[PDB]
Amino acid sequence: YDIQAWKKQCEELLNLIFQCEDSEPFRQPVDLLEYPDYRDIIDTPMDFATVRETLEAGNYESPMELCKDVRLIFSNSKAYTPSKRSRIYSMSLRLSAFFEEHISSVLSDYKSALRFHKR
Ligand SMILES: COc1ccc(NC(=O)N2CCN(C(=O)c3ccco3)CC2)cc1
Repeated sequence: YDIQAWKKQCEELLNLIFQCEDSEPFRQPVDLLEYPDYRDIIDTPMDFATVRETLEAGNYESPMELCKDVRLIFSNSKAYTPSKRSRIYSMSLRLSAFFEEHISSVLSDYKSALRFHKR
């Protein structure tokens, strides 16, 4: 029932994501010279280094907020892809499955801790 435990759990999961080869394109911002139409399609850029910095700054209140930003990484890749068969999109999809498999217990434990706190 540790209301703060999500934060280190999210740090460790980001560490796992950074070790995954599938995270390569999503570790830093899209260079808008190699992909100059990017901001015509994507309103809100997001990458894993921005997620990790936000977490480390103390600017997430909850793991739900971190989860929203990580899902934005994936939705941006789906919106920008020219094909459902693209190399970066297909990595986006496997990384998403990995992230959702690992974040489910972090969210569940947080929300249970906050329910216990307010019991
Ligand atoms: C400095 O080194 C960097 C920094 C960032 C990157 N990332 C990068 O260019 N991206 C291309 C667009 N994108 C897609 O989701 C996507 C779907 C289909 C095609 O692209 C996100 C990833 C690469 C090298």
